[PDB]
Amino acid sequence: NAILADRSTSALYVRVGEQLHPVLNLTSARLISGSPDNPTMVKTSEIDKFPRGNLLGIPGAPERMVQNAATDAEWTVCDAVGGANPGVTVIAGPLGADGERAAPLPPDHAVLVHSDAEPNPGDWLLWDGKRSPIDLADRAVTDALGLGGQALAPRPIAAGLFNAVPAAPALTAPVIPDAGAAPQFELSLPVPVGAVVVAYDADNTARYYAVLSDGLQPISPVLAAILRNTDSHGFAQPPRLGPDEVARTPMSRGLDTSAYPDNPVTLVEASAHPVTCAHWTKPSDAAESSLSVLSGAVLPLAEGLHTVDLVGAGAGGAANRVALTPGTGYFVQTVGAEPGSPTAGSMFWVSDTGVRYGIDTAEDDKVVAALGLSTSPLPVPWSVLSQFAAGPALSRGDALVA
Amino acid sequence: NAILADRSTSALYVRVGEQLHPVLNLTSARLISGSPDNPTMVKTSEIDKFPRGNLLGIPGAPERMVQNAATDAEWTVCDAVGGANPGVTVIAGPLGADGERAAPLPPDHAVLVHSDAEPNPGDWLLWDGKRSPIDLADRAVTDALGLGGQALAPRPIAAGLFNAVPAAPALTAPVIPDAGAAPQFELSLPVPVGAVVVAYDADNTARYYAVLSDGLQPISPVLAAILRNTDSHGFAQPPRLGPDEVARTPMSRGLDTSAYPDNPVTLVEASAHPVTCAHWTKPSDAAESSLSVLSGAVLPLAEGLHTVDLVGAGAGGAANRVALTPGTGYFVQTVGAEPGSPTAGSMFWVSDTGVRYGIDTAEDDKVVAALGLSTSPLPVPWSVLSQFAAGPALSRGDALVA
Repeated sequence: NAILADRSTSALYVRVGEQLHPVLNLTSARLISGSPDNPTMVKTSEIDKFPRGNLLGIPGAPERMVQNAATDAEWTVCDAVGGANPGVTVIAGPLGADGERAAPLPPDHAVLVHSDAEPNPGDWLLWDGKRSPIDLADRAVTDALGLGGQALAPRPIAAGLFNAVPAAPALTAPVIPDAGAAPQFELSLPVPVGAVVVAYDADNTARYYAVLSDGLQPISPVLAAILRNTDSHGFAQPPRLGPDEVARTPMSRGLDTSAYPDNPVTLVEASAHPVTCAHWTKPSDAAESSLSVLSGAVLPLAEGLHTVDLVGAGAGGAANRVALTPGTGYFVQTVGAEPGSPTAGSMFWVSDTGVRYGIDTAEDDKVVAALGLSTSPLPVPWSVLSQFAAGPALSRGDALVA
Repeated sequence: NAILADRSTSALYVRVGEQLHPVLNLTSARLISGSPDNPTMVKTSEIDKFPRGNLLGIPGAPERMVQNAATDAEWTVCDAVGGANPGVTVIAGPLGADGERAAPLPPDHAVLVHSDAEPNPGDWLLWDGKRSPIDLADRAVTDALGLGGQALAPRPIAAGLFNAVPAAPALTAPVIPDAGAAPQFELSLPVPVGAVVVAYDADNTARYYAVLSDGLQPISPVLAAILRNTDSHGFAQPPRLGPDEVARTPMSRGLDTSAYPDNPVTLVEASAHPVTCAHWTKPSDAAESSLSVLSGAVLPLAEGLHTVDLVGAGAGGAANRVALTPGTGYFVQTVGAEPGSPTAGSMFWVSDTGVRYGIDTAEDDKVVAALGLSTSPLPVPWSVLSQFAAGPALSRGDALVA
């Protein structure tokens, strides 16, 4: 005997014990039986011969446990502004998870952003890789970082996009213990420590280093402008030095890491390129995940998915359009950077609508087995997962309803 | 030649033209066929013999179209500050549509409230009938309306219940053209217009009536205290007349409305009684819908309905819980007091999850026919429907999806 549905009305029932029992939907039915089976169509002219109990079933949802065989974790969380430079823009926060049409970041491009309105603190800069806070009050520092002359108009952000990208340390010059003083490797006369040196190292021209107490620092031009804005040390220009002296001087870096760039930055325009996008990716056979930024004016979602840009509801999370094929189930690391309340390597199932469900440790392999999902679901971070809806729990216990 | 689900995978197809088409859910399949039918179970070893198109189907939802044959229009939209009486609570707005457990309103019981918690304009009061705005800074007026001695610690309120009940006219003393002056019917000497008179109409003692330029008004003692604190006209007390005089002087019944009450008011305490409720009922064979106010501390919905209750959040309408059996579809008045956008007697289908699904007129009887729903669904007001929200639209036209 399998689990049953009526020849006419498809009413959901199974006998357990010695008695029939109605339930709500077939996913809960498979959950009850602990088997991935289908309710076969037999008329109630059987059913009436058998004694029947009372109404059961975990309410709400879902209906089909399909899944796509793509084991590579593509994740596109995204934000689309529109109508650039009034105060507030028209909005999508879109979301897809597959290969997609191209609108990536060119390495010169990076973009300023206002934080999602204060007291969520700060004003931020979307980098090559990361986000890092910048007080844009000092114009000389950030145009010395390479902005265009007053091309500044920040954009509001979705909080999910803002939590999607990991954050970098802030944008000032680092505080240096007794800069301007003498280092402990002691070059020729005019140099103070914490300053910049220049040296002819191209056959045409020069490249740029800095001074700590130990030795030299291979730095960008941008860091040099940063420190000369920080302290000129009473000195106009750095002096050029010999490469034989460069080999002859202590080559040792006290590591003041450059998250600061190498280049002047192309500024993105929200009229010219509204949609800014975070491409989280952990492929199969990867030990640690990667992240890129995408940016364009075309919606970079995959072709054919624009017909099925499906909207959710319920701001406080997602007010959001999404687009996929029929739904899936993914291996959530609720062990992560504060994923709501739950903390485990767990599994969360997700609909084509995009409502979340999931699995405990007390929820065994019988759960996913009756759902018939793959033994290996997909790794997924939390900040993309916070843009979904939250349904009821899943267990064989919670289906026992009145 | 019907709806077809696979004997193993239950994949959904109906052949049209000459070819097959994969679709999403069986409700959309019935929508395609235009007939309420069932997915027949045949193997793919037939399917392969027939050429196949691309994927179609309305995304999202629903499963099936049941309906409960109670044609009585019972509706409960409720407010429950669970975690009784702090400023911030767990917000249930309960939505049953049936009979329920006892939560009355005794006629002395009527409940003060702030607006949708301040800065929303004004303070309000829930009456026997309706809600009415009142500024409560005039303490003498409202305790002259009959408050207890400083029992005022009013309530916050969700906007859903505040838009559930219609508003009554305002709550001050009415502006009277030349009150205190001379009438046109001219009683014995001391009387100003806008004054009150008593008579021993209870065979013990008095009963209270106000005056216009034409004659008399049957007023409450509450209204008498209202006009008394409005203007005493330098007079301490009403005079006494007799029924001989009540008829003999012209009982020329002018009218200024007594929406104001008849009695002192039992002020309800939200710690004693948190849940306050609106019983919108249009019975079968009704010309106009009745409305009551309900009140208590017990969650007043039907017995057994709380184990199958469904929780609620997600502002943009309901942040509010719901409770029913499997779902229904109603003859909703979008002919009402600003029903959002639609203006028709329009059918909205609604799940046990509580997602609305509107039906147009160009969406003809074929739609409800293929859904198999009854030709007489239930008249529903807008303000309870606003405590649902929309998934996709429903037609065979928009079911042509990629």
